[PDB]
Amino acid sequence: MFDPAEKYKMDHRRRGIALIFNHERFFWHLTLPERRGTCADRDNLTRRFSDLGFEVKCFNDLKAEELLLKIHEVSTVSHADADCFVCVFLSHGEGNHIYAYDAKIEIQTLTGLFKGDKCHSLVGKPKIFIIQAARGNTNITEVDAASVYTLPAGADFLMCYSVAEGYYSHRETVNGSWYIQDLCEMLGKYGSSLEFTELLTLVNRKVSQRRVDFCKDPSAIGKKQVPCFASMLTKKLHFFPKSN
Amino acid sequence: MFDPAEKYKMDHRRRGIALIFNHERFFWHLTLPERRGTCADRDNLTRRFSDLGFEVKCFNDLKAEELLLKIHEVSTVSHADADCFVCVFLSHGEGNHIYAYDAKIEIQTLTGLFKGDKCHSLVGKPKIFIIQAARGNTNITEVDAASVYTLPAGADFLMCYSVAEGYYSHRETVNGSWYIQDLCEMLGKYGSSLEFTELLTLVNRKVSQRRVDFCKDPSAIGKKQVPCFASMLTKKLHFFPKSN
Ligand SMILES: Oc1cc(F)ccc1CNc1ncccc1-c1ccncn1
Repeated sequence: MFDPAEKYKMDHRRRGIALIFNHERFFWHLTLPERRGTCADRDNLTRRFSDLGFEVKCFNDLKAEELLLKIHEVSTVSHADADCFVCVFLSHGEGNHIYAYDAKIEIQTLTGLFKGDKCHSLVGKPKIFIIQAARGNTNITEVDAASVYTLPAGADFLMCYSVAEGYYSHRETVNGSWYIQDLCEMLGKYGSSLEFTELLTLVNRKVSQRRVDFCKDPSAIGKKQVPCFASMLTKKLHFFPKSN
Repeated sequence: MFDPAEKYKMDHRRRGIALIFNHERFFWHLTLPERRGTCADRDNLTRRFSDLGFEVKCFNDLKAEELLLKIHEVSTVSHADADCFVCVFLSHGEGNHIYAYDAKIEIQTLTGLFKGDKCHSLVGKPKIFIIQAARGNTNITEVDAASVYTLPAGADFLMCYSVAEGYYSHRETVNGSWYIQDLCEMLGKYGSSLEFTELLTLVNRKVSQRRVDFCKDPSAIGKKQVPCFASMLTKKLHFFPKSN
């Protein structure tokens, strides 16, 4: 009965929710820099995910408690009538942690709320996390060292990462993160036609190909960016237009 | 002219080398169990990779020095005339380490030898690592806890993992590892037709779907296996049959 071309069923009434936690500033006593440009990331993502049928819900500079409450809320609501779930972190991170405004949170505990154990309505449905996080140091290009582990999650999770270990994350202070720029461009051109990992692969090409030989800053030279993704998907994932 | 359907060029004279480091026993003073069944993994892989045009080269129970010498050898030979490179570890691991016979080796240092910097002949060519490693506990099913970090590598690397964090790796003592059985079956049916990550996705479905409710051992119940992969590929990867 088994089928090599099998797709996730993307014919539910609604596409689903895209959460976007967007962190620009941080509590003084953490000594983390402003992520100038993250608002371009937030806006570009919000548009592209809207266009694919997502109920996008942004949240600027939440503290740990607020963030946990919001994501727990979304986990316990029924996704019975939904194709999939997307969650995006634009912040600083270290190891297995993302930074809220006031403290770091274990990525494991955020992804764990959708494990299908904990959230029955999303069993057998794609759960995509996109993470644009790294180490805190007119349109300048600021450069952070990779810091967030390229963790997997569980069955039917796709974890997507701005940068792999050893490489470097770039953010233009007006245009935003290189990862998110190229992601959003490819979503723009291909989101509705291409399989999502085929697209994520295009993003890897586009970001790896960005030249870093002749740079305005002398010490940003030879700092290449290579993003990855960790698939535990079990079927092809397409965001074909849902019919009106 | 940027192209969403673009493929790695797989028209070089030879397909390339598949290394297989296969560890069954270990130095007494490490206190690691025999991996009974790993020979089925080694043989099944050897066949399937042969059939796709690979010069397969197996190495049973090498010590650290021997293993490093062998893999460094293969890194410094010219791959100019080759499509790609495959390297497979069947052993125990912990964190960012694989076990040789006598001691553990940093996966980073093994994958590092093929980073475009260090190995010019493989720049722009797929470098696939397949890792069937976990924590040391007629045809019995032995069950190990996930232990090896699902690390990325660099540009044009595909890292493939038996099991993700939190889940469990299964090995039948005659048929071999669940990961490798389902990988080899899918290679058998689809290797030559399907795109390789499409296939790795089928392997994720097949392994996640293995029932663990009614088990011979009482304490092996509810121990699910979900394998992942970390793509930093930049093009589609096909193993179409080569002529002559
Ligand atoms: O993925 C697994 C699998 C396990 F069995 C156990 C733990 C992890 C955590 N993942 C990581 N993934 C990718 C890069 C690094 C880590 C990392 C690195 C340093 N410390 C902790 N983690």
